[PDB]
Amino acid sequence: KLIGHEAKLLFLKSFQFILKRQIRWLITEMRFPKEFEHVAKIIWLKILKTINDQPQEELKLQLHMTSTISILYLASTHL
RNA sequence: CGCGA
DNA sequence: TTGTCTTCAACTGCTTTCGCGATGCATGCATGCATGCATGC
Repeated sequence: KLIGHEAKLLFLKSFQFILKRQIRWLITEMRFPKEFEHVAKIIWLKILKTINDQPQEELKLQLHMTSTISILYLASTHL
């Protein structure tokens, strides 16, 4: 039934999806700027590209909820 | 062994 | 000693025409709750 060994993709897709879900709720409900999004695509882009420049079935991934919040804060603070 | 002459 | 018709008595066959109409016992999957094992971060 469920994917094997390269559900790394679905993992990063529920993760990415859940993040964008949170941004929808913070521009909408917390009256953030539209710019935040592009700031966030950049930071999560940077680290997505870094885990996909260390991507291997010998996998060492640690995307936690803490990572979501961490890139929101990270991006907010640049802004 | 139940239904019809 | 012996012949056999004598007698009672153990087996054994059928019955007016058509339509409407298996039991028990072992094996294992099923259900549910609680420990363990595998995936991921």
